[PDB]
Amino acid sequence: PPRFNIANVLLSPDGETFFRGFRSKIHAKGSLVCTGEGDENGVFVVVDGRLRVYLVGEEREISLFYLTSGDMFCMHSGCLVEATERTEVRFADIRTFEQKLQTCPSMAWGLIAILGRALTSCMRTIEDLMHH
Amino acid sequence: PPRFNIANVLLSPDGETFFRGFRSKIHAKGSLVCTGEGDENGVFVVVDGRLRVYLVGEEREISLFYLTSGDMFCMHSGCLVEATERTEVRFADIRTFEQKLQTCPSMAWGLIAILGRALTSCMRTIEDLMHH
Ligand code: HEM
Ligand code: HEM
Repeated sequence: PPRFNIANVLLSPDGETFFRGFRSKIHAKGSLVCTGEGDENGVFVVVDGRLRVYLVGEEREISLFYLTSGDMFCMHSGCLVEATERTEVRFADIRTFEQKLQTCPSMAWGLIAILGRALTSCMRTIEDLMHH
Repeated sequence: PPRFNIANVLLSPDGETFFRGFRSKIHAKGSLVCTGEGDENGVFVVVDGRLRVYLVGEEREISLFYLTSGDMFCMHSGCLVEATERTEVRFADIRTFEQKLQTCPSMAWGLIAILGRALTSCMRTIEDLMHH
């Protein structure tokens, strides 16, 4: 998918309200936003800071990609998410987020972009796990 | 991401024409739909049939997931696609797809959906490839 700048949405009259009322949470460096389990469910967006999305297995970590400011992710991918800096997120449950999306579909490309990014990573990862 | 039913859109007045003008092509069981080094850019949607998506290196094919009636995909994922049965597709180029998307945002959910499954499939592939 194309790149996506979240600001073309937030600066626009359709977008500016998108996160109104989303709760705010701060994540200490080193802290786990998500474990591959029952964190809960919900979507969040990185306000500032930086998070690492990775997998394990054989007790070994594979980095997939990083989530910096403006990036959207969820609590249910089954990936691990840990803060590498103190980072702030806005969050809401799946349902509120769905609502907002249908009222401002242009903001759906951000979701498209983050899946594209996480997809290309995994694929490149897979190529590399084979070249040995 | 949420599951997507393309009929919801195609039956909507909003989206009934979405594939107007797309061209039709028939691939016979066994034929390659995508290479890596083909360098043609485009989107297609499966009308009927079944395609397999996989990657290759070191002469080891690895299957990721499959595409069936209603699923969308592209010619630039670097992924390799072969028809496991007689499969009819509709296609156009990225530009034309974009336009149709601008005009009918609800259809982007099918993009979110296919990127979505691709993601989950590649992850287990990784989870798998490691207990190995
Ligand atoms: C329909 C299913 C699609 C899939 C599975 C997909 C997947 C991908 C992947 C894996 C890449 C990584 C490029 C690489 O391997 O080097 C990519 C790049 C790209 N794709 Fe898509 N894509 C899809 C649809 C689209 C659409 C609809 C558009 C445009 C409207 C698009 C435009 C682009 C662009 C511009 C890039 C390069 C992004 C960059 O600058 O890094 N793709 N896509
Ligand atoms: C924002 C980035 C997101 C990513 C990377 C993502 C990824 C995933 C993954 C990997 C799964 C399967 C988990 C498993 O392996 O069991 C899943 C399931 C699911 N997610 Fe998401 N998701 C995202 C956002 C969303 C959003 C915005 C919604 C809104 C409805 C949503 C709703 C669902 C639903 C309903 C399922 C299970 C239903 C099905 O079988 O497709 N997710 N998602």
